[PDB]
Amino acid sequence: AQYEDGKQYTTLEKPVAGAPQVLEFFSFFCPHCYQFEEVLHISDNVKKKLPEGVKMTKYHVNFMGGDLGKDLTQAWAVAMALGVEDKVTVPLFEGVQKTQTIRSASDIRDVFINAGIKGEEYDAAWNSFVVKSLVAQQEKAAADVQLRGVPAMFVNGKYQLNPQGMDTSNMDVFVQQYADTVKYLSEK
Repeated sequence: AQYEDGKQYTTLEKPVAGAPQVLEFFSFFCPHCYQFEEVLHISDNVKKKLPEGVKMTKYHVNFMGGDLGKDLTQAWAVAMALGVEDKVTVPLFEGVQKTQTIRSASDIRDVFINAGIKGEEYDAAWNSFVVKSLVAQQEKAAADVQLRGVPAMFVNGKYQLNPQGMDTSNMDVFVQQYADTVKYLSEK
């Protein structure tokens, strides 16, 4: 065919019931994720081609960067709870991978303060039970698909994007191919 299992995507041996429609996993420690965010704007181009009435979900993962990786999953929970994903994503990526100025929970917090979230508001979120289960949700979704790698995208809890099987000579063509595959899978 044109789209083939094992080529632009793989199928889960054990599908996940009730999973979010488009589920993306990343780490601020993940080099391809940096690219996906900063250079390729993958999430955004997928969105642009998705049928509407479709929800997009993105979660952080623990298995990179040890202790700080976990801090980062909790901070992403804070970002989701406060609705400030779009203000912290770039400085978190660059603070971890570019300038390497994020070395502790306190430095992560600095990024939020500098993004304009108030200390009181961050620390209250950071410590809230609404942030605890949000962390729990992130871990559970990753657990459900036995996730050992990022970046990763899952469609309807059954299909997994396979970027290794797509053109990389041209970055724009890679993105469109990636986004069209998500759309195809979503209509499946």
